[PDB]
Amino acid sequence: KVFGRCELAAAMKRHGLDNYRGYSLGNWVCAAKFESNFNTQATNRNTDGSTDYGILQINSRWWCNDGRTPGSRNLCNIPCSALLSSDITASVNCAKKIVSDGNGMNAWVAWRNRCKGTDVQAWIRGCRL
Ligand SMILES: [Cl-]
Ligand code: NA
Repeated sequence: KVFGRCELAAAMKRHGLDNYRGYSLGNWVCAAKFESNFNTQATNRNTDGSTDYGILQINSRWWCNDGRTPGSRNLCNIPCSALLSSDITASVNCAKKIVSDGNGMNAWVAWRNRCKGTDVQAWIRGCRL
């Protein structure tokens, strides 16, 4: 599913991501834009052989099992394919673990390089939330 911007904002808000660990909703929408272009089916292989899955590009080295990543810890206890669903529940519940792991949203490369320090409230402009 390719979400609309405000559609995704409303879903992320429903699941409690607004100001989760202090990160306002626009941070999460910005991250999803630049990680996946709002596409739940996005997958991208990393140089280390791991793959990133879904709307928030969650990585198979630590967080989900894809059966092809040596040393996978599967800390979210899910198959990576569950992160590709049109229902974002699994991605959100895993992202809450990730953002609580110590480095905050710096875990997301696209957030660090493209959202951090910018006017992230623009990402929720116009949305009825
Ligand atoms: Cl933080
Ligand atoms: Na893993």
